[PDB]
Amino acid sequence: AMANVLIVEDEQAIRRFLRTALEGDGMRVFEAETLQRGLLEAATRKPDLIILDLGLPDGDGIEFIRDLRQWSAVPVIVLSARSEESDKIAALDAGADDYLSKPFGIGELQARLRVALRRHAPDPLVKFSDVTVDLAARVIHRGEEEVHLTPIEFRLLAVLLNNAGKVLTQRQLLNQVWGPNAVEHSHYLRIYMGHLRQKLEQDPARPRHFITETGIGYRFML
Amino acid sequence: AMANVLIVEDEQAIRRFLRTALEGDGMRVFEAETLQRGLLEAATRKPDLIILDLGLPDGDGIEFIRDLRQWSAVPVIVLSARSEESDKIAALDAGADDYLSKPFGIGELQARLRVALRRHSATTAPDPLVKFSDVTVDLAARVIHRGEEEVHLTPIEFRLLAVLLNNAGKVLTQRQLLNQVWGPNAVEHSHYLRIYMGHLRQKLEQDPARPRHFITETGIGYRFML
DNA sequence: CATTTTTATACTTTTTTTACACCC
DNA sequence: GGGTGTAAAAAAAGTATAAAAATG
Repeated sequence: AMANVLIVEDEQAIRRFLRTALEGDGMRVFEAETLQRGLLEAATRKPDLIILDLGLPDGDGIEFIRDLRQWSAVPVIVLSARSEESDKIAALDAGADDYLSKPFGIGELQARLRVALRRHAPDPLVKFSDVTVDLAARVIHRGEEEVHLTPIEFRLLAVLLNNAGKVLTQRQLLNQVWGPNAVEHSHYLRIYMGHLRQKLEQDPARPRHFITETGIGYRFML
Repeated sequence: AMANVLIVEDEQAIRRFLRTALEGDGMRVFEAETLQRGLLEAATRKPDLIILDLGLPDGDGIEFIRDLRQWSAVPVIVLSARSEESDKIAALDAGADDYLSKPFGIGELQARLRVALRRHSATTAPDPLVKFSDVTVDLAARVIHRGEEEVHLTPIEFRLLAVLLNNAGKVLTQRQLLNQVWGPNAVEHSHYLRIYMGHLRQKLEQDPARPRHFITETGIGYRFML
């Protein structure tokens, strides 16, 4: 039916204008003013498309794109005040699908929106032990009943699974789960790795899928 | 592992530019000088991506896109010297996946190519392995195998093995490698190297007493083979 | 209230130290 | 005998888990 579009934008005027324009084209519109709320709404609302303004202060748009790409393949169209090539390349390599420099023609945006939308196999499941993981749907089934992970736990699991077979350093896991401002706190990582092992391993005391690489970091297997 | 990009372009300057851009980050280039030739090769050569210049004189590029879209869903990125948005909208509605207007940089072009290609051509190619005897080493994944089984190395052992692997055949002095494994403060502690090379030897060699890959250069340092 | 962060303590791995055999 | 290879300790660094305090 109607396409669900999530708009992460801090400027009120642009939010209203875009809401008018996109609702006029027959799309259900959701907005977020911050990146964290935008990620939250991305998880809960499951939009078919995300418009993201890089001019958001509270965090980093690239960080948003990466965090989102840890589990979601939803098309992301970025709008920006800058038109510097380095920013385009960075955003696109982070996982963005398109880039527009402000100001732009609304018709062009509608066009690229249609292009992004019309590009749409079931979700890849990761199976190990008796656990079934669906990253795209953010659901995990141990055995046959759903097991609940907290936001940090799920992000950690997503990072580990996306790098299946490869060991990740504590710096990497911390940077990708908590962020750049908390890379000295390896104990966070120990604790939450503990949570994951507790919830998912058949024997939390002796892991067979969430392996400790002593002195380095951690690694998911199978 | 190569991406087959077909460029539809007649002007030699832009074609040169596109060739340097495409060969820039490891791709293969098919060329077509007319729209008809473009369709023909689009079918016969099965490109992973088509870069199409709308500046082509032989006909309408948008109708090229419409004709192509009747039997192919290959990504097409459209180039243009104009920037009138109606042309953009027409091209995108026609079936194009992206639209670049002058002036386009080589970097942004390459980036957008990567974007258009990572939808289908993304299959996660296995990490490159370093092999000798029945030992397998994945530097990226930080995992070592010996036979079917997995061999665990401690961090220092791994740093050492990595440095040795990077310098296969070359003779390393104890000083310059102590400066690379431990650091610039244990440069005289040449006893650590002995016991730890002993660890690499008994962990990896078939006969740890008679090393085939971890050879010692008495007086100067060590040297790794294979 | 669920969740994250701080706090405290038992535990395991790795590094360094220190020891005794080697060998042309 | 200077330079080199196994083995075992003592020392240092790193890890697991619980549980209370803080966050919003």
